[PDB]
Amino acid sequence: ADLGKKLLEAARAGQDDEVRLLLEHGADVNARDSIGSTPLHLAAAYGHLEIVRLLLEHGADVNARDSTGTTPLHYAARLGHLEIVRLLLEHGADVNARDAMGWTPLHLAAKKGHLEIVRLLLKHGADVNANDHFGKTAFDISIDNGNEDLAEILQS
Ligand SMILES: [Mg+2]
Ligand SMILES: [Mg+2]
Ligand SMILES: [Mg+2]
Ligand SMILES: [Mg+2]
Repeated sequence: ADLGKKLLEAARAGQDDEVRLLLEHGADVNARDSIGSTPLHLAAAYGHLEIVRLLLEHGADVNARDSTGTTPLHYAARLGHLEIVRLLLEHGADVNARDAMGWTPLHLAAKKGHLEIVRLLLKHGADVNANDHFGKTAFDISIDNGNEDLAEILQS
């Protein structure tokens, strides 16, 4: 296989030394799979913090979008990986990126009940008044979902 297909595979699987190698030997850091996912997307999704650091150090596009408009920060926020959320934000991730449904990382964290993530996104400039395409804010999702603590952080 092409260096980029391997990198995607390695990233998803958490193979740190294999990702480290591929990058040192010129694999496309932003290689795309069938749905537009990059290595970064996959590492952020599957919780591979070390691979996220490696990728970012080798110039990964921190704000890459897949076919659904989903960024690595959306995945890290949705799936609860607070230390990856922190790292991505420190590397210039777009805190208010909207996916195809209009959801920001904040909306995704609110949907999934991730409080410490909500608190960290709000700390780095998340737009608490952002409406998704359904016309709802992160708060409204909290109410519908039924999350008292999160409903509460969102309205301080
Ligand atoms: Mg991002
Ligand atoms: Mg983003
Ligand atoms: Mg946000
Ligand atoms: Mg927001």
